[PDB]
Amino acid sequence: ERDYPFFYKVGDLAGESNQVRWFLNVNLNKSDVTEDISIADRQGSGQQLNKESFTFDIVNDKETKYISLAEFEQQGYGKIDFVTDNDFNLRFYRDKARFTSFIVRYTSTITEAGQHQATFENSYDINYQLNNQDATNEKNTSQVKN
Repeated sequence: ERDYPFFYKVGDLAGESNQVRWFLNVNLNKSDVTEDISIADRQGSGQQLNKESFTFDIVNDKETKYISLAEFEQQGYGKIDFVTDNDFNLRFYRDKARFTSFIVRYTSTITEAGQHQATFENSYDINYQLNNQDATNEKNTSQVKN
C-alpha cells in the first residue's frame, strides 16, 4: 500500500471545458483519528466554486461508498459551511472518519479572467489529531497548471 500524507489536495483540467476539477484526499492510509478533521478552504482567483458539485468517495475495510454532500451530512459523516461563494469549511466527524478515507471531488468554473491565468490555486488550513499524537495543523496551497 502506498504511503500518502494524512491530507493533500490536487486538481486538474480534465473533463468539462472551462472547469477545474479539485480533489481533497483525506486519510488515504485509513489511520485512526482522535478528533474531528476540520478543513478551512479558500479558493484562489479566476474560479467560481460549484457548490452543488461535491461528491464523497468513502472507503474503509467494511465498504466503499460514493455519496452526495446531502447524503454525507444526512449520514452523520460531517458538515460543510460555505462561508462565502468560494470559501468553505469542511468537517469530518471523528467516529466515521476512524480508519476511513475520503476523496472529496468538486469543481469550480473558470471565469474570463481565470482563462488568462498561468495557474489555478486553492489554499487550505487543516486541523486533525492521530493516535498517541498531539494535534496537527497544516496549511498549504495547491496549483493546477493552465
